[PDB]
Amino acid sequence: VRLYSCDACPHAVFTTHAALLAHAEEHHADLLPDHARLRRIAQKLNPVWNRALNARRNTITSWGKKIFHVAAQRDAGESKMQEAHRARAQLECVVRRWHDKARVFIFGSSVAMGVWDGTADIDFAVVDVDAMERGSWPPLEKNAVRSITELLRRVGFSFVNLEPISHARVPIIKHHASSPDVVARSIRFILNGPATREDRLLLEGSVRDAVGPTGVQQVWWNRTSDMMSATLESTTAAVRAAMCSPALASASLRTKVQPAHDECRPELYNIDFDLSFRAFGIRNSTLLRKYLLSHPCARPGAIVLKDWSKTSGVNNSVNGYFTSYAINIMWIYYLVQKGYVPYVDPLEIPESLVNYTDFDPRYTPMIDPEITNTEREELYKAAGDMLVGFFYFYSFEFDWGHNVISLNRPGITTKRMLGWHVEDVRHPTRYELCIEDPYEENLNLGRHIGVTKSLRVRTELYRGLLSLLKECVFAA
Ligand SMILES: [Cl-]
Ligand SMILES: [Zn+2]
Repeated sequence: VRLYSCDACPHAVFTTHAALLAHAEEHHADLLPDHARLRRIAQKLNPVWNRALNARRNTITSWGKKIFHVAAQRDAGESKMQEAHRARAQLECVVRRWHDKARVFIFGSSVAMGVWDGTADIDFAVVDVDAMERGSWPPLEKNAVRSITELLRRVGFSFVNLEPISHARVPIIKHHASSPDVVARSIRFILNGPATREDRLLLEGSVRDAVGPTGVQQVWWNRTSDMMSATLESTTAAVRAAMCSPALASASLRTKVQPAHDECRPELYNIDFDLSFRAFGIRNSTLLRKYLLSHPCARPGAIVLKDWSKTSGVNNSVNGYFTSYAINIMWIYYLVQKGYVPYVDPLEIPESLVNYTDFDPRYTPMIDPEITNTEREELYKAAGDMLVGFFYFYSFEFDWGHNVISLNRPGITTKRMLGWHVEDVRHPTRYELCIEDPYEENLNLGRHIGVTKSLRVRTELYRGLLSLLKECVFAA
């Protein structure tokens, strides 16, 4: 026996879950206006589910073709992925001036999905692995954010584009790219006075020493010897050169440097990114990647569910709903429980980054370019079946009342196993809809979802189920 409290009025407490749910429909139908109606429609289909699947087989396959089309738009090919690789190397040049042993790791969807569309935000983690192993990483993050912001400003990033967030719970730097080849790999040094011949040789020397023997293609000076331009062999060499620290002979002679062009610039200037100093996101993305590569329909379904979850409002963490990570866990848990992918213990992905190699995320095409028309048709059929099955599983099979969506063990996790069978009751930690975070113990990804919010979520799962049986929440 326990207390249950309403999340939509401050006074309603009950001693049974049934009474709580009844209260939510009876007093708060304005908050969940389609719940009872869509539940009733989907409940008509349940006793005839196999018949429905059979009759709607062509439609379900058509939805699989659409799923693969949406997924294909996220796959911009290996060359586009390599643009993110170059940006990462560019950023690493910059951050090593702050901390020589820091290295830059990409995480997020380019890791989890093995593709990048050239537009999705890139996450960069900056970590000194030796220090992390000693238990001394990150250094004070507010100061790290300010230090790296200044280095970026000095290599040509504008305050228009850079947003230091030194005081968030996790301090980060956000870079917001503006919307609009030799020029892109060229830079300009402006000097505060004229350089002597010795000074010119020293500056050129500094550039050459930064990039190595093949890095410099052309160097030239203006008539007044107060600007030097340089074309480097690549955009990455161009950033490496702009990070040099000249030691000129003439007293008080100083340089400033930026790309030779205001819009045509190295990759790092052109992409949206969040820069952070912690390792946890790397591990999360690597766990997702292992699961999502293990069935050919797993990434396409994950992509369609991310978009669905945002459009339907169930993925909206700022207002207490789920995150994109939570939605991926829902999808993967379904895949594991239904036997579409093998179980992976989150503990199989090391916390330590000592053996890490994939700083640059490995590219895997969304669909095998060599499969046959027949095989492709079979993938469409499977993708549709799997997606309909996800909405059916969460609408009728999964026990939201007593169990937890969890990848931390292969079998069923009950709320009681995690101590989530009772709430401390306001804004309580809620255990209505439970999804266990793989690496943070005792964290419910549904902790802000009280009863009325949970019925909004259930509404959308019924709506998704019904929509995939018909000719839109899934519209681009
Ligand atoms: Cl999110
Ligand atoms: Zn209420």
